[PDB]
Amino acid sequence: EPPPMESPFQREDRNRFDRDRLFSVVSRGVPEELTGLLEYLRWNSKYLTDSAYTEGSTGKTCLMKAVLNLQDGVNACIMPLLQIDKDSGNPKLLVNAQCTDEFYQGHSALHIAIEKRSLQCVKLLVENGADVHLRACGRFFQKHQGTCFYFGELPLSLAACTKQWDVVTYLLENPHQPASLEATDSLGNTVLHALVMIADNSPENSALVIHMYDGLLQMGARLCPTVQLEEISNHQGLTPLKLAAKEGKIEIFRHILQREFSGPYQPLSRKFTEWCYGPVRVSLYDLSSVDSWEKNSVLEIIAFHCKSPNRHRMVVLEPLNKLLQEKWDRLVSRFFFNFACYLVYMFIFTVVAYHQPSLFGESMLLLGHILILLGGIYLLLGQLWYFWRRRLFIWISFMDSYFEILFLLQALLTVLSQVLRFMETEWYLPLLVLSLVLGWLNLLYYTRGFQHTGIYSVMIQKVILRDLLRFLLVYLVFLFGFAVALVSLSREARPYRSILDASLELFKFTIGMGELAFQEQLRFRGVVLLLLLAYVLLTYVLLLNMLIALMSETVNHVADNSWSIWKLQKAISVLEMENGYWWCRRKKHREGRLLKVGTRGPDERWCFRVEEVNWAAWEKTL
Amino acid sequence: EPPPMESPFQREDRNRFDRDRLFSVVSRGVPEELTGLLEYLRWNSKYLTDSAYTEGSTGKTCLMKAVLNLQDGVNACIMPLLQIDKDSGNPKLLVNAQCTDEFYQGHSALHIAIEKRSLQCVKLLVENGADVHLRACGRFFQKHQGTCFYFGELPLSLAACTKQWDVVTYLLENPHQPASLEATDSLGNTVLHALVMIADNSPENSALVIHMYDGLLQMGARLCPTVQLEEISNHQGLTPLKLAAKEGKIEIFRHILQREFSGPYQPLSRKFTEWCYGPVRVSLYDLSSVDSWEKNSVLEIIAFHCKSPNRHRMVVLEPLNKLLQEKWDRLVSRFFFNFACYLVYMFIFTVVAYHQPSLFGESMLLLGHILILLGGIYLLLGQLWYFWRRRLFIWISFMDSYFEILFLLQALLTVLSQVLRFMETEWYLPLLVLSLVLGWLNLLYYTRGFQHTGIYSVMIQKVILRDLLRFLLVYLVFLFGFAVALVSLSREARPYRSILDASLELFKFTIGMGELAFQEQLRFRGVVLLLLLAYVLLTYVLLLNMLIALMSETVNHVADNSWSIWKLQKAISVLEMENGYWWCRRKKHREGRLLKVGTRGPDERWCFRVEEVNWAAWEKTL
Ligand SMILES: CCCCCCCCCC(=O)OC[C@H](COP(=O)([O-])OCCN)OC(=O)CCCCCCCCC
Ligand SMILES: CCCCCCCCCC(=O)OC[C@H](COP(=O)([O-])OCCN)OC(=O)CCCCCCCCC
Ligand SMILES: CCCCCCCCCC(=O)OC[C@H](COP(=O)([O-])OCCN)OC(=O)CCCCCCCCC
Ligand SMILES: CCCCCCCCCC(=O)OC[C@H](COP(=O)([O-])OCCN)OC(=O)CCCCCCCCC
Repeated sequence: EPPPMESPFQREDRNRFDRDRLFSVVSRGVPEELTGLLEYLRWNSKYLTDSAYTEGSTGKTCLMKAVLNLQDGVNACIMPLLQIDKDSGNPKLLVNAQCTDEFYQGHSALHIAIEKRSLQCVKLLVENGADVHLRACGRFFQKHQGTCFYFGELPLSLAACTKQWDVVTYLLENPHQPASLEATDSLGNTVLHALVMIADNSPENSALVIHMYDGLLQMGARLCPTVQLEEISNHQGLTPLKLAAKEGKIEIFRHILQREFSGPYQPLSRKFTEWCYGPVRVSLYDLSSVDSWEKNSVLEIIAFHCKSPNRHRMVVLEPLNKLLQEKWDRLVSRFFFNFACYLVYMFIFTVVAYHQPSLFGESMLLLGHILILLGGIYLLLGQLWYFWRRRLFIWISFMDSYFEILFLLQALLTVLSQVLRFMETEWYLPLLVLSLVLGWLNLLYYTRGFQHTGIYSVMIQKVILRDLLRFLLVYLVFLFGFAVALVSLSREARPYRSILDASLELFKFTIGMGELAFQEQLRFRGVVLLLLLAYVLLTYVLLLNMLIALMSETVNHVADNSWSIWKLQKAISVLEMENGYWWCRRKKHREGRLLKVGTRGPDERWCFRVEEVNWAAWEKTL
Repeated sequence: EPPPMESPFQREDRNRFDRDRLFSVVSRGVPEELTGLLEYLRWNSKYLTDSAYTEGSTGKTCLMKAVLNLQDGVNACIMPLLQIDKDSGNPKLLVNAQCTDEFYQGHSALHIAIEKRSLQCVKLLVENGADVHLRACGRFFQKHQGTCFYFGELPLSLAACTKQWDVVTYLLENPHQPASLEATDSLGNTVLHALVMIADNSPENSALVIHMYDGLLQMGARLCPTVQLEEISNHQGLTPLKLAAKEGKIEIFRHILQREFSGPYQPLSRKFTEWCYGPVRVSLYDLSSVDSWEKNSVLEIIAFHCKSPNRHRMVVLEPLNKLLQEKWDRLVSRFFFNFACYLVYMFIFTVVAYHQPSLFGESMLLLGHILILLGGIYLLLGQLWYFWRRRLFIWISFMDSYFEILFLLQALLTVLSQVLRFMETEWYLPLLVLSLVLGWLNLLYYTRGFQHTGIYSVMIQKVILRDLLRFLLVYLVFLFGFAVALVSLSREARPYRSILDASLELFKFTIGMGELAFQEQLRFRGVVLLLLLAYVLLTYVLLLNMLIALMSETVNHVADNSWSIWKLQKAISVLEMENGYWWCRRKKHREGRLLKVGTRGPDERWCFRVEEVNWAAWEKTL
């Protein structure tokens, strides 16, 4: 168990001016009783950095203890404690000391000074030589489940994540050791990545992150105008725009994608108003990192690399709405050509399976078996090529990619049935029939091409599968227990001869075909009737409970988001159709126009023109 | 693709003082560097109007570029640019120049000056001879789907639609070229039509339209008192009151229909308060264009020419509520006489079809066949006369006029069955039986005569048909795929012999009569049982999804509008019953009384007296 960072009740473990007297001095704050420590350290040839004066488990020095105990942001023992350290000839420094444990690794006194919101204590460390790039890489400072606080591991990133502009302003320009806006942590995250990382979708945190993101980006142009702070990638190869898309942060992603500035800081904009006429506003949006022409775009990340529930809200944002709409209109002919190629494949599949012989017409049947075999191999190779490129997509989006599983399973059992027809066995017919079911159920993937059938295919999957799958467990307990009961009691002659037959007769009560009768060919005829009556009452109550719960969870008056999920379904279809087939790869067509927008700190960007009509917003500006 | 109207990033296409130097001068605004253009134009004998100085795709001149770039509503290059144009001897003028493309056709500099809300630039063009009746008839300025802005194509209509009273006041009375309130566009729409056309049903736009409608109507009496601005019809023959009814604009239609003024502008009122006593207010409403005595009234337009979802909210407004109520009371005897004539027609239809011979009593049967034949011809001629006069009603109101289709189809198969009885064939009996079904289902049209059965017949059609019709598509895929599966697997002897028989046995599971058993006369008996079990589970889940979605879309706590839809159902019945039959045409009875209301700018109008009791509104006035 990790020890506490600061405790006025539990003393630090150990794993004349000793440590216990020293730590009590800096806690109380009076510096006059620090006399005698400098002479004691020179006599024993010891330093304040060594393990005798720090906490054994972590390495918390006396300067960290003094900073952890501040009165109105100032502690009178902080300034003189560095004087004993400097005058003792320490090869290390107390200001650059860090904890060495697994939980608070790299925690420094500058991090605690920034967290205490004491600008005076932050300044006092820098004038005495505090490194402003010291890293807190302990498990408390990583983002995980449980008790943690991720802020970007840097003093400048900590000041930005805690909303302290005076610390940020002092750390960026100071004549002793200025902080770099280009600094990174173990994840490769800069201060712009860290502001994305701390953000949830609440309005208050979103206002905090957006205000700090814009301010840091503007001060980046004043200090280091020759460096694009937005285009720095981490160790996972993600820009802050790409990192917001992967982690599903709806507010900071929308603000960066539609960033608008005027006058000064105008090259820091991704949106450019072009002309306005009444309720019509026409804008130009930057397609850098957004267009799917290049590798690992925002579109590819949202469609296949994001786990967040609000992926359908990122896809309907601007310019992602119009960019994918024009891409859909160029591929709607290819989508329906693929739909026509699957109708012919299943028209042949249905005709051949309908004319299967017992265990010209024979030549037409042999040609049909070849087309099924070649069609199965073509579908098998395409889906295997899909999972080789989309390896992590099916493990996070089973409710969004199960047709890729079903197309794979239908293709495998199609080929396997033809193998079981070459080597003559009876089992090829159940496999060919079951592939006839799975392929016909695969036509419903193509209902997303039309908006009408597409939004209907979204409203039907309201959250019913994993209620009905732990509905199954209680059901199967009721069914199995009553089934093994009925078989044992029916053995006495003076109906139910197996577990499977009794289970089928009990399942018939939920389809409206349950036989309820007073059988006279059984000794125990009252008790069987009471067991059947008890099962019917228990099942009807339990089915009634399941409706009542499904209605409490699904009729909620929350706005119907079936339009957005349908747009996400097309965006997956477009981004896969833009890669072509496995045998033929389509070339990538870039979107937008190369336009000059000003001067870089010329400034040529690939801009997408968006025409938007909004009568509501225009009337409020009158 | 149309080029942008104004772009600081994309230069205008081309489809010494050249165009590129000239367009940069008027964009920046300094007029001192315009020197040399007048001498250059006289040397080359060129003008500013020609295509060398305008955009090739559209025809955007330099004056349009100068107006598109205004600083605080004024550009210093606008006034001197007209001096080079005037001094060069141009047969045309730069102020009356218009774009020639398909998208911005007829766009002038006066339109941009009004849209920029610069009264100084609007004035400066008129003193130099800007035509105030120039027309913007391009596709951007027509009302359609996509990016557009319809305002009435006129400078006065543009100023009225953008809420600029100072531009409207200046354009109507100016000593150079005043604007006419009687001016029209290609649709025939005046400024009063255009204010109706731009209005949606939001409260903010409705307040904007009503305020501009009343103000323009009052200034019409001051400027041109001898012209009725409200009675001008467009090329579709619609007054602004009629145009609001056809496009379903609930707010501006109610305000015009119940317009009340006092003192001055009192002849501009359609409602006149007659006497008040406590909570009782008695008013007189103008029946001009409203009463169905004349052709193409508001009642005829609302019932048969409107596509808007809120047609039932226009019919319950005043005086439309009391006018149709008194018309219903004069026709409720004719409605029930028509109901009694259809009961006798179907009492004969049921008796004759019940006594059909094999393939006095014979004379009574022959008389019954004649009455069915004559009754079928009478119903066929009436419905064919209906669709000759109501040609566009059945194509926009299928959920409101399908009984006219069903009465037509029942009459056709009635006559066709008698034809197939004259030429002796066996197929007349299925047609006569199916006409017996369709005629009995046609009695439910007459349930709207009673309020009780009428409002019930409205609550039952909550929106369930087109959910259950794209519910059908997924269903039919499940049913057909499992049906062709079961037939193929049942061919091995050691049930389901056709697609139709298997489809019927699978459909029986949704009516509670599905047979689930372990058949021992089939080789593949486990796999058939698993296929049946999979079909039952898939169908039950999918039926459960359809209930959950129907309940999420229909129990919404929105107020029940079944009373208003029932009133719209009677209004269609009254307006069709007022035309009489096809053989006999009833004369039209005018409503209201001819009363003098003042002096026209005597003033005799056909006024409808409405007595209204409202205790709630009276108590707030105390
Ligand atoms: C190898 C070079 C020759 C190629 C042969 C011609 C193939 C045409 C390409 C094609 O249209 O395939 C469409 C379809 C793929 O479905 P999907 O991957 O889009 O959907 C995936 C969803 N997860 O594939 C099918 O539906 C089955 C294709 C086999 C039958 C072809 C019949 C042709 C009729 C003209
Ligand atoms: C291993 C064998 C498994 C066989 C399972 C066969 C299931 C077929 C898939 C199916 O039911 O059709 C899905 C259809 C459209 O879904 P979608 O494209 O919107 O979605 C695609 C991306 N989400 O929408 C529906 O019809 C759903 C209504 C029925 C639900 C049945 C639940 C299936 C599990 C019991
Ligand atoms: C040609 C000159 C002689 C005319 C013959 C007498 C016809 C009376 C007119 C009449 O009442 O017709 C009522 C009904 C029409 O229904 P609908 O158009 O109102 O509803 C239309 C809704 N879409 O029509 C019927 O129900 C069927 C009429 C045929 C049987 C008449 C039986 C008479 C019993 C007294
Ligand atoms: C080509 C052959 C087609 C035969 C279709 C037969 C349908 C008969 C019409 C009917 O069902 O009765 C309608 C009844 C009253 O409707 P309405 O007068 O309020 O409305 C008149 C103006 N809206 O209200 C109801 O009873 C509705 C409840 C049943 C709905 C059945 C849906 C029919 C399609 C499957």
